[PDB]
Amino acid sequence: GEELFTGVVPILVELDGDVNGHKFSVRGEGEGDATYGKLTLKFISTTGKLPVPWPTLVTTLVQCFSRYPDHMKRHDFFKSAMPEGYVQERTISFKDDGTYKTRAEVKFEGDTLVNRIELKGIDFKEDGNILGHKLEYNFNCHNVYITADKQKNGIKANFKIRHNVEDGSVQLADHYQQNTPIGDGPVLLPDNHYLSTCSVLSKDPNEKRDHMVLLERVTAAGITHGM
Repeated sequence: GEELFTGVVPILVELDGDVNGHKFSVRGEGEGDATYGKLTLKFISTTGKLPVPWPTLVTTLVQCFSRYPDHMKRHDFFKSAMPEGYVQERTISFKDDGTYKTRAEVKFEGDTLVNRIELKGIDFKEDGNILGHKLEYNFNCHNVYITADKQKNGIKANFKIRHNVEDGSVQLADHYQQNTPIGDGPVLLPDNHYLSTCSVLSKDPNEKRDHMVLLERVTAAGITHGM
C-alpha cells in the first residue's frame, strides 16, 4: 500500500452533486506526491455555473497523499487500504444553513488514484452564504483530527472548517468523517493524531469553464517520540 506512493501518482476526481435540487458535476485532474504531502489538481464544472461556492467542495474533492513522518507511518490508514481503497463518508453541517452528505470511493484504477464522489445538500437557505455565493475564494489551514474505529475496521475524523465570508464574518462547517476499507486485507488502525492541512485556491487564466485550481500540503502530526 505505502509502496504505491513512493513517486508522483496521477489523480482523477469525479463528483456528482445535488444541493436543494440543483444538480451539478465536477471533474478534477492532477497529480500527488505523498513523500512531501503535496498535490496539484484542476477541477472544472461540466454542468455550467456551480450552485455552490468552490470552497464548500474543497474538503469533499484524497488524504492518502498525506505526508506521514517516519515515526508515524504505522498510523497511515489511508495508504494501507490501497490499491483496493476505502469509502469516505462525511456529514458537513454548515452553521445556520444546510448540510452536505457525501460518499466517496478513493481507490487505484491502474496507476491512477481515483476519487469518485456523490454529494447531497439539504436545507440550504437561498440567501445563505452558500447558495448566495457569499464566501471568499480562499481557504484557511485546518487540522483534521483522526481517531481509530476498530469496530468498522476503519477511522473517524472530526474538524471544523471556517470559510471567510465577504462581510468579514466566518461560515462554520462542522465535518464528521468516516472511512472504511473496500478490500479485506489488513489495514493500519492509528492512534489519535491529526493532519495539518493547507490549501491555496487559484484560477487558470486560460480556463473558460467555472473551475478551481488547487494546491494542497498535508502533514500528519501529533504522535509522540523520544522516550
